[PDB]
Amino acid sequence: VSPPPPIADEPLTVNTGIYLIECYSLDDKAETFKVNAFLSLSWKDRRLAFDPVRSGVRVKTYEPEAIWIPEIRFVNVENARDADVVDISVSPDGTVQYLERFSARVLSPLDFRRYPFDSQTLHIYLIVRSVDTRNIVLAVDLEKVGKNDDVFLTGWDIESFTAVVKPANFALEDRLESKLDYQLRISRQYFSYIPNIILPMLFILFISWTAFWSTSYEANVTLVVSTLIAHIAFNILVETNLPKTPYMTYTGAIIFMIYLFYFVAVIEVTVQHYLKVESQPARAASITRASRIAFPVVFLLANIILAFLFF
Amino acid sequence: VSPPPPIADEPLTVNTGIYLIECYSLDDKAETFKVNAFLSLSWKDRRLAFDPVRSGVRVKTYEPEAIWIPEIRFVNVENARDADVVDISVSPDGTVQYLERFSARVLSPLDFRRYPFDSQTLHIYLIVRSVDTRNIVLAVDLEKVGKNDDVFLTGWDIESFTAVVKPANFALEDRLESKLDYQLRISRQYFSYIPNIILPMLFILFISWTAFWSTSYEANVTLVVSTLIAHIAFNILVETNLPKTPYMTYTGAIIFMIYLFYFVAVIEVTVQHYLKVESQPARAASITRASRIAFPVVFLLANIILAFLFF
Amino acid sequence: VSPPPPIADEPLTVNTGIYLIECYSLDDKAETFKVNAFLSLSWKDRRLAFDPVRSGVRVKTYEPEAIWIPEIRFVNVENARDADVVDISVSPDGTVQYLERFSARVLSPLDFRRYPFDSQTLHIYLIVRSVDTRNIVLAVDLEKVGKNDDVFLTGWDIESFTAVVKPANFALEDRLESKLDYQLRISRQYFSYIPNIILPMLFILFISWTAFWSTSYEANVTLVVSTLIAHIAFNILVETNLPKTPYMTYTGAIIFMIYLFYFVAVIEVTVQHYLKVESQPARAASITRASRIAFPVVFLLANIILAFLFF
Amino acid sequence: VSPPPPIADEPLTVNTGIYLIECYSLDDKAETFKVNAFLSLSWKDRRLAFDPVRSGVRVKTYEPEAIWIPEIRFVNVENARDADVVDISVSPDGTVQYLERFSARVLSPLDFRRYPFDSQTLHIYLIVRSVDTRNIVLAVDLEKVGKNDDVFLTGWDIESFTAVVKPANFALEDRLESKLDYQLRISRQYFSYIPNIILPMLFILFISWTAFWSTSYEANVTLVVSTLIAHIAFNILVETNLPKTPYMTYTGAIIFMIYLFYFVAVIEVTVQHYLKVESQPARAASITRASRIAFPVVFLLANIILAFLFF
Amino acid sequence: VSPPPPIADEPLTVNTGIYLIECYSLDDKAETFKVNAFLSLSWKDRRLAFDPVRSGVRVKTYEPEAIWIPEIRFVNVENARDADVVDISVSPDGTVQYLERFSARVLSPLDFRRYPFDSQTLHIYLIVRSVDTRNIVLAVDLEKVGKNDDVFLTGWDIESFTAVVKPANFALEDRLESKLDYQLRISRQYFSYIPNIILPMLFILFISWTAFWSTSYEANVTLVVSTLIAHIAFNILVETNLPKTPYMTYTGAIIFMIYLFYFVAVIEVTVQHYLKVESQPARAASITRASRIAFPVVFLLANIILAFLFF
Ligand SMILES: FC(F)O[C@@H](F)C(F)(F)F
Ligand SMILES: FC(F)O[C@@H](F)C(F)(F)F
Ligand SMILES: FC(F)O[C@@H](F)C(F)(F)F
Ligand SMILES: FC(F)O[C@@H](F)C(F)(F)F
Ligand SMILES: FC(F)O[C@@H](F)C(F)(F)F
Repeated sequence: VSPPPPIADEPLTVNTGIYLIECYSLDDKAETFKVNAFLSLSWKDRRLAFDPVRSGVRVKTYEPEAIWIPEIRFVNVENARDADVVDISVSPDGTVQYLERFSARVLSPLDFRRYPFDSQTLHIYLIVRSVDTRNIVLAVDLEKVGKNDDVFLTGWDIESFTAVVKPANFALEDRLESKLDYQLRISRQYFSYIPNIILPMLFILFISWTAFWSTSYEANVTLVVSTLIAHIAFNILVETNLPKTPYMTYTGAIIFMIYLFYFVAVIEVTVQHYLKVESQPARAASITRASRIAFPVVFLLANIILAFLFF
Repeated sequence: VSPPPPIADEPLTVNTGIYLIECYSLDDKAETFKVNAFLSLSWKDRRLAFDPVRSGVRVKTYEPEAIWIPEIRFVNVENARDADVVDISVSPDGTVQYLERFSARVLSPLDFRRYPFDSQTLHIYLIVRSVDTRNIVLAVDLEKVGKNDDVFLTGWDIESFTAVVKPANFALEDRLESKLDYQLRISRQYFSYIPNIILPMLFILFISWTAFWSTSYEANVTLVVSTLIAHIAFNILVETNLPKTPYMTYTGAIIFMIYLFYFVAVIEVTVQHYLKVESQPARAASITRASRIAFPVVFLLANIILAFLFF
Repeated sequence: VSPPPPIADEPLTVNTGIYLIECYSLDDKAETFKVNAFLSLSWKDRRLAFDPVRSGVRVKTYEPEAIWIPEIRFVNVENARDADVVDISVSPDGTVQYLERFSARVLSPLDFRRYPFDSQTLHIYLIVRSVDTRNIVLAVDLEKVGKNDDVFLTGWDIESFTAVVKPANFALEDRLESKLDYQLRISRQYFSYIPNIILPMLFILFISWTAFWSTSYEANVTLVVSTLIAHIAFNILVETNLPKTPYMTYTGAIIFMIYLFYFVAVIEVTVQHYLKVESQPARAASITRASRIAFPVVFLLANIILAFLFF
Repeated sequence: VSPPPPIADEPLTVNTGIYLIECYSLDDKAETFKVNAFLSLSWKDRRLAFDPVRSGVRVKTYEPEAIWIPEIRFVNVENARDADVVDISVSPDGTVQYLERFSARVLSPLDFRRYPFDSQTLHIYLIVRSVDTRNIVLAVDLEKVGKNDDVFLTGWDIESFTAVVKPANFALEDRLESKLDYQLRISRQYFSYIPNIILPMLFILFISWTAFWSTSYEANVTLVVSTLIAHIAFNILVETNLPKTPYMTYTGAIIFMIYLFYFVAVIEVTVQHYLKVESQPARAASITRASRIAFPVVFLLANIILAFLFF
Repeated sequence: VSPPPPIADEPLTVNTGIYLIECYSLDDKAETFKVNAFLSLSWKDRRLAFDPVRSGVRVKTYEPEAIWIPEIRFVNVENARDADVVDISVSPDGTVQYLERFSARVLSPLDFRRYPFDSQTLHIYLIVRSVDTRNIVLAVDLEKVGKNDDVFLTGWDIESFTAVVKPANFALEDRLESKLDYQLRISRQYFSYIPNIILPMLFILFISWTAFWSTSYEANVTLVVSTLIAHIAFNILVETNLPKTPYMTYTGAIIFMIYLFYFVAVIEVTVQHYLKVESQPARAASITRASRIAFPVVFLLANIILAFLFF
């Protein structure tokens, strides 16, 4: 067992195909996903040619160890894939048709900029390193790239599973490597973030704003501080489900902006009380009256500015 | 070792049967469960037939490697099942009776719409891909589908373990695939949600409503805000034990609706105080008196509307 | 290698023995425990008998693959046990003495009714399936059932490790199955629950009762609500360390009952203030005075009733 | 391959040695640690003895399967160790020098009594079970017991890695067993507990004591209750990182004692207010004045008593 | 298969090189990281040399088992690396060129002193133990040390992957051990700590300082205590994501220092009220006025002192 030799001096083409069966565990924090799929491989090995007449059988079946099989590996995996050889069929000409079912944890970075309204392009990079006797090249057999209809990935929508037909051939450690890019396009199902995080966060903020219709400092201090604590809780909850990004996320921006609102409202509440004690409730009253409009207006404007910057 | 050949040109029938031994780890968030069961396979291989009289042995036992065994795989699994071959028995007519005990982590989506009063149909999909020499078809031997009496799945009730007799036969990557659907029907034991989540959540809400029998703004602000924080806690606790759904759940709806109640009660408490400071306690008094009835009534009506929509 | 044939037509007795080495990870939520023990198997295989004299050896040693060894499996395990064959000894009469050291994750349900003052009976079910040529039966060699003195199971006391001598024989998928029940009797070390959960929970409740010696509504609302939140925290902490039971637990009952106390105390606090505002502090004063005795009395009575029902 | 036979009727001495390479994951809750070390085994097998002059070679090499190797196992492990045979060298007299590198998860109970100022003695128990032909005995080759300089165990100090030279020889299931005790002495790096848990816990308690310099019941109720909630948080945080002990820990004692302080302070704060409302501020004033001294004094005395009992 | 013998009496040089493919899971608490890379080994084995003319091939391919391959191990790993042999090529002069792709969990301590503004040097220690026939020594083939462009480590910046050319040779259990140090230089992406932890922590502290512009003790007690609770939350959140260090961290210092600020502010708040009740608001007023400047000034100075000490 060693590579099939060239007729002329051409490189060996291994036709590939990935057919998704299962998609699960898209971990945001880890930027990983688990995949269970069929990996199909085809190449001509003339050494394996046979006469169906002389051997009875139209197609021969081989055990992995019996024949030369190309060393196909995934680039962006945690550990080497768990594979089970489903079948190895050889036609009389020596054309090998290899099928395996595999499972792997794929490392694919995510762009959290538009979270939870983001979409992603997951990658599965197939690779072959060239042997000494001959160069091995990868190719996509589009007939063998797909996914089953039941492929669901919890809390995401699957747009497309396609392969970039042209491999990336390059040198690595004094040998040629032929790499293919399989692309899984998905979009996050943002629905649940609305009643679980967005609306509750807004409600608590709006409740803080009731202090603009109160002259009671002690009640205001309670209203603003208490809701700020509930906001910290939401911030912590949100940040625990996301990885630490070197960029500002849409969600991150909003969450942060809201802190400034609580801070300014505390200042207002402090100012209003200070003036009242200092026997000038007229100034205080006009500040409070302005705030009642300013706060919602500035909040609504700021959000428009943000959504614009982010989308 | 290669498939047994057809007498005429009929497909090979593999008689299947799953007998559950253990059911555990139904993870709601992951939408997975662990299973430990017997997998029974039975097909005819004439090449294995023998004389009952001349052999003197009623049945013959083989080692997996000695004979051709169909490649049965599960569709909705995380990784390929962990199997141990228990026994392989061949009768004189060449009927093969294979038995293995396996363990696997099954991927089966759940409908959270009626949580925690929901019922589910877990699936275990058995599959076989046809070979070049012949088409392999799956069949259910109802005599070999079951579960042991002790099979308990913590916090769930096991209604039935049945198999859809008619396999789904279809082409996949230029070969035939025979797929069977094993169904585990279960219903959630909702009992514990009542004293742990439902009642405490109602209690805290009812406690907020005591502010309708108080003229103290500062005490009211404390009553409503404090309980709202306890509600956020329950919401977080509930949402951490559930996956992110693209649909509204019964629980989710209730939890959300309750936020509106806390918000409106804050408005009322603000309104009542505002009118008191503005020297008109008569208007305030009639608003508070109305609220005392409105709040429970609207709450009770809203819940009826919801339960109707959901059940 | 195939089963030893019967002298008459008797079944094959496999003498068993489990000797515990390690006991760890009793997971309450999962209702599992890990075990590391010796498994001893002994049966007669005449085909291996020898003359001690012409051999010049009292005992013969074998490698697993060399001889027929019964397929013993555990019923209530997550995955098939991890075993290492320690030693296989053959006496002149063909008596085989097999020893292996194994590790396994055992599924054994727990009765949470008396938690944290509960005791449990963990099970380890040994099984063997009968073959075509003969019926394989299990037996307990009491000389080979035990545990080492150092076997400790964190936060539990080990009472006894015994085996039910008479195996449960039954047909499962047209073959007789012989099952043995090994029983590990344990009792929970309740000590720590007293200073960590019980007493703190009582302290916070008693602190709520100080509102019966206060006329300040605003301070009372703070006392009762604040402690109720600390109670919710204890409830959450307790419920996270336990599985969801379809029955009421002793702890569960107490925890729940206490909610009613906080609810009623809120009502009292509301009533007392309402009467004070309504210019009738005499009625309020006698209600508060009654509560001061009622609350502790009813609490103490309720607990007596509960402990009775549960123990 | 079978044991080397005795010259006289002496037992087989297997000289052992453990050389630590890595120490990690000391889990307090689990009472486990992970270890990566060299395991060295040496014994005389005369059958292997050769001539140094004629053979030309002064040392002869073997593959595990080629020769008899004693079955050494660890007692206090979760699962059987992961080992890689490094080398097997045989000297002219038949002395075998076996070396393997292994990794294992060790089960070793901890004494939480002095936490976080505790020290521990971790154990690694080596064992050998005697065979039918001969008795196997373990011995410590002190030249082969050690640890590398870089062996660090996060948040612990490594004092010593020594072996108790005299093995524990005893009967187990009608055979002899020889057991060695390897001891890893460590002491907890308590530093971080001071600014993260100790001081914050004291600060919140001292803040509660400011109510002894306040006549405002409503402010006092807030001071004492709020800090008690922060104490419950610290208690929960501390108890989640420790296993459930049947004994009282130093930390446990302090944490609990502090609850009594919050309870008594609540009583004081209630008493002071009650007397004030009852128009006798002189009695109240002298109670508060006494408390100002009593509380710190009793706290300081109680801690001295505790530290004494525990250290 | 045994080591290539020395021409003179020189040690065997094994030329190494690690080429990183994947970098993930830098766990701060565990002080571990996962790595997926190519391991390249090259040594001369003259017993394998050949004439390119007679053989008619300029290279020779071998299966691992066919030839002698040095036992290279990693020092700082949890368990032995998961490796797949990619290729083994022999040149005419008997120069062996080995390549494997491996995955491992590396134990590399981190210096938390400057967190979250820290940089780290991760280590990968390659080792070889010399055999009886000869001494093995490791060397770096700089042409074969690298990383691919896509190598990203979430929340960290990869500065350099270099190897210390000169191995650390030493005696370990009477044999020579040659050790190489591969160094991965990284710097933490501190960005996210600013809007998620730093700023919110400052905001809550600044909000506490509004009590210096209030005469309301009850409102002040609420402001300072409530924010102190939010600070405890941040402290807990921060400490859960870090290991327990025997040294003070920059973050740790700040977090702790801030507690003193809350404590002193409580004292001030208590003093101011005490003076007011004692009918001397003039002294109280000047203390409060001083605090308004003192607090921010001392805070700003203290931070300057700290940043200096730490950077
Ligand atoms: F700010 C919101 F739009 O985004 C967040 F708050 C999140 F994550 F969705 F909860
Ligand atoms: F019924 C709703 F309130 O949902 C809650 F009860 C739940 F989910 F069960 F905890
Ligand atoms: F109810 C009592 F038994 O105590 C419980 F609440 C406990 F111990 F926390 F589980
Ligand atoms: F009480 C002291 F021993 O410290 C404890 F509170 C601790 F370390 F925080 F757990
Ligand atoms: F405050 C600085 F010390 O850094 C802190 F904010 C941190 F690490 F982010 F928690």
